[PDB]
Amino acid sequence: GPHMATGQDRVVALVDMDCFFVQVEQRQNPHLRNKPCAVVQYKSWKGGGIIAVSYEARAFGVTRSMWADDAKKLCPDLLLAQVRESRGKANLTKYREASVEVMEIMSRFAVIERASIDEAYVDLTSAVQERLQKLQGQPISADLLPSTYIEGLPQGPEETVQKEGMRKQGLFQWLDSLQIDNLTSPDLQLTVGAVIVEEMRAAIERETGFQCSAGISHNKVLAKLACGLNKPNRQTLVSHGSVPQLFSQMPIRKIRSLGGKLGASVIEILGIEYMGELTQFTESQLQSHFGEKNGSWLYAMCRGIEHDPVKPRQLPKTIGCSKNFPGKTALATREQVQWWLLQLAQELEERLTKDRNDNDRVATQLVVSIRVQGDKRLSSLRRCCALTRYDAHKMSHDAFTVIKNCNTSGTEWSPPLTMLFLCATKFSAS
DNA sequence: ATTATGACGCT
DNA sequence: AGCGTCAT
Ligand SMILES: Nc1ncnc2c1ncn2[C@H]1C[C@H](O)[C@@H](COP(=O)(O)NP(=O)(O)OP(=O)(O)O)O1
Ligand SMILES: [Mg+2]
Ligand SMILES: [Mg+2]
Repeated sequence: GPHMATGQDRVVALVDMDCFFVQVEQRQNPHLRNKPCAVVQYKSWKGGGIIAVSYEARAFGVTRSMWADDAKKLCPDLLLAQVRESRGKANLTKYREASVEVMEIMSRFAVIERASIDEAYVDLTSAVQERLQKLQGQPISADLLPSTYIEGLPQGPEETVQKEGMRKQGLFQWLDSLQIDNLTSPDLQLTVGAVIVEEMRAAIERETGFQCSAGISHNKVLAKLACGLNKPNRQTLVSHGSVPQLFSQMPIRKIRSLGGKLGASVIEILGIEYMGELTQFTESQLQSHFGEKNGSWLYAMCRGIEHDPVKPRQLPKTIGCSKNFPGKTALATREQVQWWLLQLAQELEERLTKDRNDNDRVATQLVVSIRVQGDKRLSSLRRCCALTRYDAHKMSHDAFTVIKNCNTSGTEWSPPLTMLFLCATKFSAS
């Protein structure tokens, strides 16, 4: 009892931007603000593919992966913004630069781990300790947490007919219970972490004009889950004590890393649907079905416990460019293949050169991946070679050299390629 | 014809 | 080294 770890050692948050690519386009074009809007790529086929959707547009049922022509059927007044196109492919530079704006603000507060173009984990354990020392015995006011939800509250016994009324009542219950006394209560630490995350979210909105949501908990999985509970423009605190009720009706697929085959297996092999049901199995039983690492992870995670560290990494480990060639457009000639490789290499060269100037590093390996027609896998084949010069002509020529014997017969290229992907990796200081 | 592209585990 | 999974 006295010796059972409860996974309450850290304070971790996950900050994720709300409808991020849309906000980027709305900041730039004020006519799009506060309107049902989506961002699309490649307008020629079915009006383009939607990759981001404003919350006003979601209310009509518009979603990612939907065709714009189809989205317009659900939402006639839907406004659209097109992703920039360069060299015949989508160019996501505008969103990467916007991402940098936000990541640089978050880094001021604590160590972060970039997790995607629009989210990062934050390890607030040290910052909370410092803040706790800064205010001795200072009780925490509700005004310090104007956009925070406490998951699981309010509980027990009219302002609650509306959502802000629920939020405030739950926050009051939580704050009324908190003992400022006792610098080591995990609940107190989370609360101070939440205050700091309000400050962080305020700074991002002030300095970039972008709104975001956040989750604060004791580990990355719970912080990520918490982030999505009250999006948009709100933050949610998930305490250790909230986990049994929260996990009791939480579908297994909603937990990070369980959204694929492993999660399906868990459900299928154990005959359960919710994360909390995992507690009735022993660690050995879970290890026997899903392996040593997965079994141990599951046994601790269904109890709200996870030890994956927030890595101190702001910069991407790899830099890559890819393009799909669906259906009839699959590449069928040598020349075609070489031209598209050159286009990808030119974009890559730009991004690498910038990376070298900004971050004092150079990539040393080039990985080329291709997908052949009829193959469902992301990558049909991967090959690599040395990246010794940031030269687009050398890179595209070397990439062709490494995959040219994949061609069964021809001038002609077969089987046709439905994807080309160039990735620069193995960075070293410069 | 659900795209562009990341991190990282397994062998 | 090369492939498979899970992810936004
Ligand atoms: N499958 C995909 N393919 C291409 N781009 C994608 C993508 N999923 C996301 N993006 C791009 C476009 C997105 O804007 C961005 C962030 O991904 P989220 O955080 O998953 N989604 P958002 O921020 O939009 O809304 P909110 O978080 O409020 O739910 O990455
Ligand atoms: Mg987001
Ligand atoms: Mg995200």
